[PDB]
Amino acid sequence: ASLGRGRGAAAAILSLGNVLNYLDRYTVAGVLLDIQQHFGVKDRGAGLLQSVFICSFMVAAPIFGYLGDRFNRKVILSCGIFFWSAVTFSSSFIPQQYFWLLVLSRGLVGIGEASYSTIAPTIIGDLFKNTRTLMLSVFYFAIPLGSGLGYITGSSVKQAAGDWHWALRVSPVLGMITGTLILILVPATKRGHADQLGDQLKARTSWLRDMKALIRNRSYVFSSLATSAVSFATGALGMWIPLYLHRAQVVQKTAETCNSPPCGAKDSLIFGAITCFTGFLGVVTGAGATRWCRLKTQRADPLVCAVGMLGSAIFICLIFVAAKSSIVGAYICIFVGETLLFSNWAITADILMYVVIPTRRATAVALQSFTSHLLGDAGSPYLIGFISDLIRQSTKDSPLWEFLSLGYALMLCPFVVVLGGMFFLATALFFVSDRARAEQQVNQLA
Ligand SMILES: CCCCCCCCCCCCC/C=C/[C@@H](O)[C@@H](N)COP(=O)(O)O
Repeated sequence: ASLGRGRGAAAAILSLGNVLNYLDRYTVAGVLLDIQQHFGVKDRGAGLLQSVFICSFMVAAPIFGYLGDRFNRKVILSCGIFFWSAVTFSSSFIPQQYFWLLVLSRGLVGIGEASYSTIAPTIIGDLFKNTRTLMLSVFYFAIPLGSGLGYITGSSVKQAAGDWHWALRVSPVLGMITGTLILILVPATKRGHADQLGDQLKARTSWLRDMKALIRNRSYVFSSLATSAVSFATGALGMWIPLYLHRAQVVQKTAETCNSPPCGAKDSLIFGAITCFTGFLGVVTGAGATRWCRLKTQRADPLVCAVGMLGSAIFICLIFVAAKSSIVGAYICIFVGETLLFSNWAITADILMYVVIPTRRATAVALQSFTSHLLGDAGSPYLIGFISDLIRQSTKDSPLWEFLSLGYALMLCPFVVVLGGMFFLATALFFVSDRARAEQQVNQLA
């Protein structure tokens, strides 16, 4: 029959788990300045944490997908929850003379994180058409809320407690509880995946050969490159914006220097507020623009993406010169650029599913993702830190020069955003032809 409360309890528990996952992910970028001051490292060391975390997630995701494909799922999910909760809790006890060890800790988290985002969504697909679409929408909309909460709790715990260590100790406790219910309240153990009807295999393919066709898809390649550029920009900005804002506030002499008060606390909370509102706002505006423009021409999605990218690049270029005088203009530019940047999220997946044939579709959702991390946020924070260090090395160490060097280094992101917009325009050039070829192939194969 139909399980009464299980299909709702599982969805709610997994949504809470995803929120906690992203909160754990961003709680270390929330308080980066305190880590920098305590461990005595420069910008390169600051970016190394996020770079290592993203690299570990990159490596770990396909292996955990493979493991969850055939082995048990709920035990793997609970083990991952417990593992990164324990690692995060233990990472707060490291002294100030073993900074490298802390970096290693992030890598371990980067493993456990990959055990969730690759396995948690598919369980939803087991349990639910319209209901499945609504659940999946809620599950994916849990992301910006999680990032915002990560920022707010990090900053607020740093302010109230007076020590950044606590910011890494209250997050995983909720994990220790959460996984427990995932082990006792998730209905069933493993269902579905019974596509091998008749015998033990019906359609195994060969992975590589179909991949050989994927390079021949110009629209798919260009869209993947544009997604990689977007990931680069988002990772760099999300890692480095709060520190930039704090330095801009300290050079202008609004508040005192760090460690006399609880340093920068309102900026991170405010930034969490904008990102929390902006995830939803950007998704809504992108969907509405696509819906309106679909009835006027067949190239609505990539042209809309390109226009949004150009606008986001313009506003991201504007904020850097606007932040010198006042901060309200900087926040307004953050808002506008945030919406214009995240307007493309759903449209990217829509065009991906709309171009490539269903049979290879799953493979694309893997490969692109890997590329979306390979040229994106794998080394973007490290690159920004390295450029900032190189600029500051040939100049005297002053707060104003620190802020100016960070701004000049961050100026790289709008160039990449413009490149992504150009790539989306290239996608729009060939989208119709690729769609026609895919339609002909899928119709004539039957
Ligand atoms: C201007 C300030 C910007 C600061 C924003 C940082 C806040 C982070 C919120 C978003 C959290 C990560 C979003 C994930 C993006 C990638 O996974 C997708 N674009 C790639 O997957 P695919 O495209 O294939 O679906």
